[PDB]
Amino acid sequence: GKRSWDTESVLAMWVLALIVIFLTIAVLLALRFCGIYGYRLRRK
Repeated sequence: GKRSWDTESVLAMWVLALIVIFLTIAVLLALRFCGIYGYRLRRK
């Protein structure tokens, strides 16, 4: 149909969404792992 939908764009959007999910999750796991560590010695 050559309408426009270059699945490349659709393909591209799920890659960006997944990058965001990993970092989002990464931070919470690390925030907590470091949270129980008292890591946050930094609270000046």
